[PDB]
Amino acid sequence: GEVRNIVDKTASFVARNGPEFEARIRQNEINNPKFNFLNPNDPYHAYYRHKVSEFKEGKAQEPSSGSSGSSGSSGSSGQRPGDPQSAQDKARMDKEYLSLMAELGEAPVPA
Repeated sequence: GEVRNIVDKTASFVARNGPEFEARIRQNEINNPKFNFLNPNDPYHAYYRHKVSEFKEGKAQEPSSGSSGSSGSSGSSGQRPGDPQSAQDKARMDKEYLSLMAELGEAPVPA
């Protein structure tokens, strides 16, 4: 029984590698009793979501200055289709996923 520690390390890894890293684990482990905190129904989800934000933003101070980013826009009718995940960020999240499971002490799997 170690879900609090799994949530801590998973939140650190998701905060580093983005919301697609959450989707990678959530699709692979959707019903797993250790990983169910990625579903919104769990008591652990509130701690998990807070830990991702903590890992993202930290607690370091910074002063506010200048005009707000709500002013203006990038341009009228600037819509475009989404790009595929063909970048090196895919090979990164694939290896970082192995590294998470290895640090949690979870079982390896062959290619």
